[PDB]
Amino acid sequence: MAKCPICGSPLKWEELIEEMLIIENFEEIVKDRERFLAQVEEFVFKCPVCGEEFYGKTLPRREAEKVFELLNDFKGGIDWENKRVKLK
Ligand SMILES: [Zn+2]
Repeated sequence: MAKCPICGSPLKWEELIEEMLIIENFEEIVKDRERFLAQVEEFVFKCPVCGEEFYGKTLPRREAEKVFELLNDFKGGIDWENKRVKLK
């Protein structure tokens, strides 16, 4: 689970992958954990609760280990044609 550093409202990790699955380079980033964690810290995200932008470099050190879990737990409930992402 992700939290906003401006308002402090709950965010889902399944919504971030589903909204960012519109890029063709994403199929190459999903195979390497070192490129996915470095891209989240360098890129900024928008909050639908407050409206202000938050960076992946200002997030906690325990949530960064949760990103390794989506990359490692591949094949099962992830479809490219139907655009469905599952997190365990
Ligand atoms: Zn917010």
